[PDB]
Amino acid sequence: RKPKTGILMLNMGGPETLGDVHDFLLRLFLDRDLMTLPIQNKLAPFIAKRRTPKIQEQYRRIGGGSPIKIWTSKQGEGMVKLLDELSPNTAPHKYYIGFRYVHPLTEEAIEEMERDGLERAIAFTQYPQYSCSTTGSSLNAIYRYYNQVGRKPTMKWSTIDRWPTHHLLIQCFADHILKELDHFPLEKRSEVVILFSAHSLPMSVVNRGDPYPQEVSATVQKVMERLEYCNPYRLVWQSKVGPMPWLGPQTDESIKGLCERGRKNILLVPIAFTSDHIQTLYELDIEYSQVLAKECGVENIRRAESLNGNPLFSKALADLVHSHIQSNELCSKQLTLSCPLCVNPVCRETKSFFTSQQL
Amino acid sequence: RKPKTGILMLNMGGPETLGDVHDFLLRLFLDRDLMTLPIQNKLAPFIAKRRTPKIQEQYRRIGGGSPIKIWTSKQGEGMVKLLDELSPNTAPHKYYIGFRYVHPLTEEAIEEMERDGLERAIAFTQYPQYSCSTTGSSLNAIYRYYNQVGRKPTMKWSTIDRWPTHHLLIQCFADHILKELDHFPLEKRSEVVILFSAHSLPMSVVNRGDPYPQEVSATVQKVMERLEYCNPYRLVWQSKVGPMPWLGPQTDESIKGLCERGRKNILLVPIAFTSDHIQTLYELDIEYSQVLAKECGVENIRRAESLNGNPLFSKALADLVHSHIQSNELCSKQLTLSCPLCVNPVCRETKSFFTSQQL
Ligand code: HEM
Ligand code: HEM
Ligand SMILES: C[C@H](CCC(=O)O)[C@H]1CC[C@H]2[C@@H]3[C@H](O)C[C@@H]4C[C@H](O)CC[C@]4(C)[C@H]3C[C@H](O)[C@]12C
Ligand SMILES: C[C@H](CCC(=O)O)[C@H]1CC[C@H]2[C@@H]3[C@H](O)C[C@@H]4C[C@H](O)CC[C@]4(C)[C@H]3C[C@H](O)[C@]12C
Ligand SMILES: C[C@H](CCC(=O)O)[C@H]1CC[C@H]2[C@@H]3[C@H](O)C[C@@H]4C[C@H](O)CC[C@]4(C)[C@H]3C[C@H](O)[C@]12C
Ligand SMILES: C[C@H](CCC(=O)O)[C@H]1CC[C@H]2[C@@H]3[C@H](O)C[C@@H]4C[C@H](O)CC[C@]4(C)[C@H]3C[C@H](O)[C@]12C
Ligand SMILES: C[C@H](CCC(=O)O)[C@H]1CC[C@H]2[C@@H]3[C@H](O)C[C@@H]4C[C@H](O)CC[C@]4(C)[C@H]3C[C@H](O)[C@]12C
Ligand code: FES
Ligand code: FES
Ligand SMILES: [Cl-]
Repeated sequence: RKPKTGILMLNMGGPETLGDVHDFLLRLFLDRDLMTLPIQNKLAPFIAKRRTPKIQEQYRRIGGGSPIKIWTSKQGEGMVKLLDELSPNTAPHKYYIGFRYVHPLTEEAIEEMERDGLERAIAFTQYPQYSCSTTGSSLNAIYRYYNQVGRKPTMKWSTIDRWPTHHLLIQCFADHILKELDHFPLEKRSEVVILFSAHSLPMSVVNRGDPYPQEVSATVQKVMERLEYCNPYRLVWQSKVGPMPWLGPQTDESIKGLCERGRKNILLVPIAFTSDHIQTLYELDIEYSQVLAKECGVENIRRAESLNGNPLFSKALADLVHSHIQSNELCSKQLTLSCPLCVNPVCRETKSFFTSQQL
Repeated sequence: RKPKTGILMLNMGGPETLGDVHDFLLRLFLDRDLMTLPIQNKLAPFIAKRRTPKIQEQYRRIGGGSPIKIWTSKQGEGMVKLLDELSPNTAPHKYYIGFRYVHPLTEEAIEEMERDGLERAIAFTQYPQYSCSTTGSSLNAIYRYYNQVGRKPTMKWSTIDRWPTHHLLIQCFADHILKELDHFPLEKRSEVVILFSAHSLPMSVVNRGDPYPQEVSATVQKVMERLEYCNPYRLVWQSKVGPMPWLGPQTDESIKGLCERGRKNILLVPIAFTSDHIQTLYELDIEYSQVLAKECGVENIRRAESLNGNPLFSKALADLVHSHIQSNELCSKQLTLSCPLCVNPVCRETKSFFTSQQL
């Protein structure tokens, strides 16, 4: 018995039922690593209470919550079995789930990993493409936790901090696309537009030099290479409400514009968040989707299945943890470089934490 | 002997001497592909006159003009010699240059192509990454030339409309970066930040769905992957014009940003225009580069050589022309899809011109 290697699976998490929405949002609007608001401690609870009902309504439209915990566990369980065979010298592997905004929280998972007396811990982001708002907040949590608790790790840390072009991730995307194309009529299959859709960033975050848009773009091109460019594609970005500029084209405006220009068959691909999540206006709202079919004659909008829903995804995850171990790296080279216009002093602390680890 | 296969090398061109600046600009501000303004016929010749001295001054700072013609013709001469040997069956290949804004203008080269009575013509964009402002405007000039002159083509047209990840383009970038890294002190080499720098696009063009940022990003990933991620990198965007929002991070602000955060060694890479072109503020203005070395202590900012240049670039060009011929495609799949929010009626006209060619 006793676990020697721990794999901390990091992700923002998601409310498992609609009652969880308030506290998910509370911890989100309190995240300094995500966004800076004046008097943040006092605004958060309020914004969180004002938006709980719209976000419960959105989660109701998709089954009443997020499956991310159950899917992450099961991928975790499957990654372990494969690792136990793959890397016998790192021996009993154990996965922990570290969500940023919901239980099991990142800090909770860190405590438990210490109590378990692990030999090595691996901060394994579940976001293939790095943004400071996602992977960087989760890594910043791991450092803000030793700095809060006043103590030093009792295990050796490393991080798998991005994997935007990992060959089995790319093969899972291409498989899910092929499968979904098979649901359009055969005579039409040729004309289906592949719209890769990733969550957008505000332009001020893009302009400070966030690495995310470039890495999402790289995953897109690998996928299309693997598909031998069989259909035409675009990368668009699911933006939102507020009147701050975000990186576009926006998913909803692109769908409408595509339909206005004669493209009636559209395949949406969630290229940057591997679990089920809130869907778009044309997927959800029937008067919109009605206006659209009547004005432009939309024939089919389909969304490809989430990866974190697969099997061979486990094989992707284990294969990464295993190359990471073979390679003896502490973090990717990219993590050694802070954004050109970074204004968050913890970023640099989190970087030295990882690059300075024993081993 | 007597030419059967014409290769029209398309590019914006550049003023060969400061004398040429005015007319370069005039034709640029009159390009309705590219940009629309009110009273365009009347506004352009003005804007052209107003900006001419600024732009003469910029070209003075880089040797007194653009060497694109000589470099393009020399690359063309070398693509032709290898094409003749690679594909005997497409016979006497001949290269034409078709610049958008300076002689030999694209319509001029189409006329001469028509008189040479070629069998097949290949619109071969010299921009590896597609934007509707660059490659699209050039393809659009070809269609608007036949619609101008109210006649149908006398040869079979096809297009190489983008090549952002061509394996030899990628190998030239990588070789050029390695050679420039060799110019930094051995002790510092691993600290050098690679800043890929591509010309920016205005946000309203990004938000209508231009393919360019995603393709430039794909080229960047392929290069760093060939270099095995030896240094850290970012993709930033240069040479923004006017006060509208353009896609950032800005190259200038990123260089300043990086130095105020301790990165003293910076290798800039022209990732998206293969010829010498106007350089950035920190490379040109000394009172700025002075403030910067005094306040942040910059050690070395260097810029990799243009693909220009190299002879394995001619090999890249020949190989692409030769794969195109072997493949029998008329255009890429991506070209059959207009931007989601395209508002240019000619775009669709240009697509079906290419997709509809005999053979
Ligand atoms: C600084 C950049 C970002 C900001 C400011 C931001 C903002 C927000 C906010 C405010 C919410 C809570 C829901 C709401 O009030 O509407 C949210 C939820 C969410 N964000 Fe972001 N976000 C950012 C980046 C990202 C990125 C890069 C990703 C994906 C890789 C992402 C994925 C999500 C997901 C999955 C949710 C849960 C709700 C849903 O399923 O759509 N976000 N975000
Ligand atoms: C719609 C998007 C674009 C607009 C509106 C635009 C605007 C301009 C303008 C106005 C000029 C003349 C110089 C001046 O007056 O300052 C110029 C020059 C130039 N543009 Fe663009 N540009 C765009 C996109 C691009 C792209 C995608 C490239 C890609 C490689 C590019 C490459 C150049 C080059 C090489 C010059 C010559 C001056 C120099 O060397 O920088 N441009 N552009
Ligand atoms: C005003 C400022 C804009 C950027 C900034 O100030 O940092 C923003 C950032 C978050 C904003 C608050 C949040 O945007 C939520 C509120 C939305 C209201 O309709 C506008 C005010 C509102 C209470 C905002 C007040 C003010 O506009 C804040 C605090
Ligand atoms: C969308 C979100 C909350 C919902 C809303 O009020 O629209 C609002 C409130 C807080 C806002 C963010 C915060 O004010 C902090 C950031 C400030 C930057 O100048 C723009 C992006 C930035 C990240 C904001 C963008 C956007 O308007 C946010 C994220
Ligand atoms: C470390 C080793 C060095 C020799 C090589 O490049 O093959 C190579 C082989 C596989 C390479 C890795 C893979 O290409 C995938 C990863 C890509 C990430 O963005 C950086 C680290 C990343 C993990 C790579 C780093 C490193 O250069 C690796 C591990
Ligand atoms: C905003 C407006 C056009 C509307 C649009 O296309 O978005 C812009 C586009 C280019 C502008 C013109 C050009 O920038 C050249 C001139 C610059 C001067 O500072 C003002 C007048 C001037 C003659 C501009 C007037 C006006 O601002 C124009 C015509
Ligand atoms: C850079 C130049 C400024 C010239 C001057 O002020 O002397 C201006 C003149 C015409 C402008 C363009 C045109 O107005 C058309 C476009 C309108 C969009 O809202 C911004 C980008 C857009 C493509 C403009 C970018 C830029 O401001 C241009 C190119
Ligand atoms: S905001 Fe990107 S490194 Fe800090
Ligand atoms: S502007 Fe992109 S296709 Fe017309
Ligand atoms: Cl043809």
